[PDB]
Formats: sequence, C-alpha cells, structure tokens
Amino acid sequence: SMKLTIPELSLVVLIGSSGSGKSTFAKKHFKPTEVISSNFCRGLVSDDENDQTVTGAAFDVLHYIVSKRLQLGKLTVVDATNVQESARKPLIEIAKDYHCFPVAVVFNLPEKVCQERNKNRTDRQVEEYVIRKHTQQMKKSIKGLQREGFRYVYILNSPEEVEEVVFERQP
Amino acid sequence: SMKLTIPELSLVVLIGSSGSGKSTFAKKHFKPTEVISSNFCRGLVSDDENDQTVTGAAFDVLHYIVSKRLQLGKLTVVDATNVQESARKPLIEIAKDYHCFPVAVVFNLPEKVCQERNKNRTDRQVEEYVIRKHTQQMKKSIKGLQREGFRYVYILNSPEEVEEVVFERQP
DNA sequence: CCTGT
DNA sequence: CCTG
Ligand SMILES: Nc1nc2c(ncn2[C@@H]2O[C@H](COP(=O)(O)OP(=O)(O)OP(=O)(O)O)[C@@H](O)[C@H]2O)c(=O)[nH]1
Ligand SMILES: Nc1nc2c(ncn2[C@@H]2O[C@H](COP(=O)(O)OP(=O)(O)OP(=O)(O)O)[C@@H](O)[C@H]2O)c(=O)[nH]1
Ligand SMILES: [Mg+2]
Ligand SMILES: [Mg+2]
Repeated sequence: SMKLTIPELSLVVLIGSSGSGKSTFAKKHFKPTEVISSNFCRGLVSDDENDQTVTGAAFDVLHYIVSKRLQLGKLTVVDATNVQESARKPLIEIAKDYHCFPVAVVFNLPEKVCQERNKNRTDRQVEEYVIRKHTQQMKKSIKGLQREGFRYVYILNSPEEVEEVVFERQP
Repeated sequence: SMKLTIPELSLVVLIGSSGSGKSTFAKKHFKPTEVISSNFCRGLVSDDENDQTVTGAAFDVLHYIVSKRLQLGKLTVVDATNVQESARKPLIEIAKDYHCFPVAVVFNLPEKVCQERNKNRTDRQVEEYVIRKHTQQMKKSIKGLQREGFRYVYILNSPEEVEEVVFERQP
C-alpha cells in the first residue's frame, strides 16, 4: 500500500484539478465532518455549488469553519483545488495560528484522466480549458510546497497510487 | 526554518551529488555515531577513503552496520550519494526488516553549485563528469522516492533551504 | 562517487 | 473551479 503518515491534529490540503477525484478520495478516507468542501460552501452561501460568482463568500466561509475546527483541535481536510499559491497561503496561516501541521496531498494525475472523468460526470462539470489550466497549475505547484509551509508533502502520481493510499494517523 | 519531522526510529538516507554538502549537513544535524558514511567505510576496508575499487566491500560493511543499528533500534543516517535506485533498494529492505521508517533527504542543488564547491575542496575531489552524472541521477530519482518506500520525502532546493533545516525528532 | 577500465 |  501507499502509507501516508499524518498527525492527529492535521490540516490536510487536497491539491488537484477538477476531475482529479479529490471529493471521492476525501469521502473514502475521512469522516464527513472532517471534510470541508469549497463547492459545498458555494452551496451554503448561494444555493448553487456551481456558482463561481460567489467564490469569495464561499472561501470566507470555508476559512472560518477551518479556523473554528482547528481552535477545537479537530483534524480538517480542505476539499478544494488548491492549485494556486494564493489559495494555499491562508490555509497555511490558519494552521500556524493554531499549531496545526499542514499536510499536502497532491493528485498528480494526467490531464487526460481528469478530462475523461469530467466528461463522464453527471453531477457537475467544468469546461475543458479549466482542467487544462488546473493541471498546469498543479504541476507548477509541486516543487515549492515544502517551502510554503507544508510539513508533509505527499504526491500521488497515478490512479493506482491513489487507490493504494492508507492514512496512518499518529497520536 | 525548514522543519523536517522524523520518527525516533528512522533510517535517514541522504541523497545528493558529490559536492552537495551531505557530510557537512550530517555533522551539523546528527551525532557522529548516528552517521555511517560510505567513504568512511572505504577507509575501514582499504586505508583509503578515495579508493573506488573497494566500493563493493565498503557498501557491504555499511549495510552490515546499518542492519546492526536498526536491529538495536538506533536512528541511523546514511551518508552516501544514494542517487541510484539500486543503492537505495537495500537500504529500504533493511529498514523494512527492522520496522524502521525510511526518510529521504534530497540535496536538489544546481549542478553548478556542486561543481564550484568541488573545485575548491582540499580534502578530496571528483572529475566534473561525476558531478554532472550524480546530479542528473538525483533529479531523475525525486519523483519515485515515495513509491520506493520512503515514508517521508524531503527535498531541499537551494543552499538557503539546506542551511535552514531543523530536524524535529518525534518521540 | 556504487568505480571513464 | 479561487470566476479565461
Ligand atoms: N475510475 C475512477 N473514477 C473516479 C475516481 N475518483 C473519482 N472518479 C470519478 O471522477 C469524477 C470526478 O470525481 P470527484 O471526486 O468529484 O473529483 P473532484 O476532484 O472532487 O472534482 P471537483 O469537485 O470538480 O474539483 C466522478 O464522477 C468520480 O466518480 C477513481 O479513483 N477511479
Ligand atoms: N557555502 C557552503 N559550502 C558548503 C556547504 N556544505 C558543504 N560545503 C562545502 O562543499 C564542499 C563539499 O562538502 P561535503 O559535505 O564534503 O559534500 P559531500 O556531499 O559529502 O561530497 P562527497 O563526500 O564527495 O559525496 C566542502 O568543502 C564544504 O565545506 C554549505 O552548506 N554552504
Ligand atoms: Mg469535488
Ligand atoms: Mg561526503
């Protein structure tokens, strides 16, 4: 298996293009309340998880919930693309404020896999150019993650590696 | 600082070209008996740390010492280039034999930096082609380290990052 | 340096 | 999708 060690008090930041399987992954490995999703927050503020015009409010809400959880010492997983440094920056800062270990889990999957999954989705889709861009941003992000403040950086390089992941939570 | 978390029982594998500063780094961060060096082993078997013809015997000795230490539950740092997969393979296997966690620390420095340092050494030098080769092998190695069995993979991307390292030995 | 042979 |  692919064992990923994380401390009991972690902020797990999922990094991946739309279609890379972040939400599917989060549901398999974590409790529902441990996972806070940017799309869910778009729904919380606007009724519409697909409404990009409420992104600002959605991430304000996400960051707020993350802060409340870390204040209470609860492990939290951020289910958003997190492919822009500007998106990861405030998450690292919140983790620092509450002495929480930031962990990066990167879905380094081929653009074509994400595009294929997106084409076959029935829940929500994005345009092809979005996935092309997210994949490029994800790839450019990998080198600098440790320096950004991620204490553990785990890169998953194929669907096979994603499937094999087992988290080892250390108390 | 660049905080690198490692378990009390770790096999820390330094990965870097000649001239990348492995031995300097090892002395700064670890007690002498925690560090086992391939060049020191060349000296043990032949009187000459620079004798490349005794490489087989030197690594036999290094592996034997690593095995004894991990068996005794002692943190161990391997100071060798470790830029070939075939070199890392037995280290991972010995770690697994004794339920020890392998940690990779990669000196991902520009070839030019290593060459300049090499040029100014008075203790021992290698030819430029050696460093060019080591650097290429190091860079080609990075992606696959987690899959090889390294439970923690830390990549240092500049002399500034190397200098900033602080190990956090979790009990 | 896990060896330009 | 932190909005080409
Ligand atoms: N075959 C296969 N399909 C998967 C896997 N993971 C996710 N999928 C499918 O890919 C599609 C996208 O998966 P999601 O988990 O929603 O992807 P996401 O990264 O959360 O995408 P966004 O929310 O748009 O950012 C879904 O229809 C899944 O059923 C996988 O591991 N294997
Ligand atoms: N400026 C600077 N010089 C360094 C640093 N680390 C090592 N050096 C110099 O670079 C040269 C090589 O350093 P070593 O620690 O011996 O490098 P190594 O990786 O062990 O090299 P090999 O034993 O040949 O594989 C030495 O002369 C060091 O003094 C550093 O962090 N900063
Ligand atoms: Mg999702
Ligand atoms: Mg050395």
